[PDB]
Amino acid sequence: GEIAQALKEIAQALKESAKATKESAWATKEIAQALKG
Amino acid sequence: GEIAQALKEIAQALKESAKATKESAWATKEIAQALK
Amino acid sequence: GEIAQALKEIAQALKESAKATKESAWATKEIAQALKG
Amino acid sequence: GEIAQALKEIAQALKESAKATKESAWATKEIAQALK
Amino acid sequence: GEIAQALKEIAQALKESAKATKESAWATKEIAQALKG
Amino acid sequence: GEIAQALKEIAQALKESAKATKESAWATKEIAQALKG
Repeated sequence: GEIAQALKEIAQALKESAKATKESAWATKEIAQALKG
Repeated sequence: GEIAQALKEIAQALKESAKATKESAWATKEIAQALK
Repeated sequence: GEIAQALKEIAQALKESAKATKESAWATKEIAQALKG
Repeated sequence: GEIAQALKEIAQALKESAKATKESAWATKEIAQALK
Repeated sequence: GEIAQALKEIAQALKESAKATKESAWATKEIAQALKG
Repeated sequence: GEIAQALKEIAQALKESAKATKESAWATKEIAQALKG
């Protein structure tokens, strides 16, 4: 109940964080490419 | 209980971290766009 | 217990990480603003 | 169970995040190298 | 035992990650300061 | 078994993430140093 619910909230937050980390990684690659020329 | 309470604190910290990671990603996209 | 104690340490590390991620996000926004002009 | 299932989802999200963090680290190293 | 042990390893990895995130945040602030000036 | 196994996978992913975060922090420090002069 309480434990399962907290774990579901943790899972959801980590999914959102993973998506944002992916988007950030792509942008960082674009920065590297722009600075290389 | 003690386990449930710790897990709620973990959930809250991860929610805050997810929000900050999103804001960082948006700003990094803006940097990429400015440099392109 | 041992499980509760480990979870408290996890909570504390995640709180510290969240604070640092927020500070980093703010600085990244400032970089974006400086590069936009 | 419900607990096991949530933990499997947590594991999967963290695997994806670890991969992205690695890719980001490599790109950040390339930025450092470009700037000198 | 197995659960407690895994949780201790998780705690340790998160402590290391938090320290590195803090150091990164400081460096990002320095980047922002350099680009503002 | 299932809970312990998921926790071991979580531990392993977090170890990998910590290593990458450390490498990223070092590179960010190098960027700060390059931009400072």
